[PDB]
Amino acid sequence: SMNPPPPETSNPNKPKRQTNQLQYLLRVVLKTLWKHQFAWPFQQPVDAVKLNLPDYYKIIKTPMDMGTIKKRLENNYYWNAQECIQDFNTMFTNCYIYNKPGDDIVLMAEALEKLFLQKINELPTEE
Ligand SMILES: CN1CCC(c2ccc(Nc3ncc(C(F)(F)F)c(Nc4ccc(Cl)c(NS(=O)(=O)C(C)(C)C)c4)n3)cc2F)CC1
Repeated sequence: SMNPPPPETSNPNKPKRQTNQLQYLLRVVLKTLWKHQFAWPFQQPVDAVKLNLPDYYKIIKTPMDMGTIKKRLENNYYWNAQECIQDFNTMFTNCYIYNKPGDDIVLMAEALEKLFLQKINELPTEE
């Protein structure tokens, strides 16, 4: 049971912007989560072949990971901050959907999400 192609990270015909909020999402939100001791399972698409999880992409239809988010931010892929915030939230929700409560991977996601929520609470107002 195979891996799908990764999420899109470049699209020239997609309208996009650089805003102070999106800069914050990269320089603060992404960075802070990326350096966390629990970040590594989330830093790239799940290789569900290597992990022997043949059902993974049969259940998780909208996968998202921080490697993809990082690329999108570095590529100025997004139109607004909420588009990027949705990607983070999809990543967390997918984790809680696929896994059992209390699993180590869920604890890792919860630690990242707690930080994510704190940084989003301090999202600067649009300039
Ligand atoms: C018996 N045995 C048990 C574990 C094993 C297993 C079970 C469930 C997942 N589910 C998952 N869900 C979401 C993600 C994420 F991408 F959102 F982060 C994700 N990533 C990811 C990446 C690398 C590793 Cl090595 C891991 N392993 S791990 O056990 O979870 C960890 C990090 C060492 C605690 C996880 N993995 C992955 C698995 F391997 C199956 C067979």
